[PDB]
Amino acid sequence: LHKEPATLIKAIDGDTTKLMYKGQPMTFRLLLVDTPEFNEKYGPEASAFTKKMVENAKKIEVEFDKGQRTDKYGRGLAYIYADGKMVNEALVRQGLAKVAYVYKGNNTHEQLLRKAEAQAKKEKLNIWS
Ligand SMILES: Cc1cn([C@H]2C[C@H](OP(=O)(O)O)[C@@H](COP(=O)(O)O)O2)c(=O)[nH]c1=O
Ligand SMILES: [Ca+2]
Repeated sequence: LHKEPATLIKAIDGDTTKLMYKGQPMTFRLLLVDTPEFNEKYGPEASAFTKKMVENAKKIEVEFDKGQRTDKYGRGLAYIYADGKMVNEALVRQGLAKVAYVYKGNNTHEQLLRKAEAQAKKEKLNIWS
């Protein structure tokens, strides 16, 4: 897997963001995670977490997996990095997301994220409190 550049266009919520990728606007859905919707508990905290992480990064990168790159709604499916740090993993580690939507072929970082979730659960963080 490799990292490609992109720039923030607009925050959306805990697990979606609007980025410019190869010069085109595109909504990205974070692979392998599920944040609560804004209207649910920890939803606002998830949204703020991602918003802040992505907007403070001076460099955003997009990392596609091996499988599908677009979902059925036209969203890009990727791991997103903020100055070298993976947002997908950071959400889980803080208990602001659950590992989820694990499909074969787009699951490279699965174990890495389950490791993060196991530690978040261990600490009773946010969703696991
Ligand atoms: C994360 C992810 C979601 N999806 C689809 C499955 C879900 O379908 P349904 O809409 O039929 O429930 C939806 C969940 O995303 P959200 O959590 O953004 O709603 O997005 C994929 O197809 N692949 C993925 O990798
Ligand atoms: Ca969600």
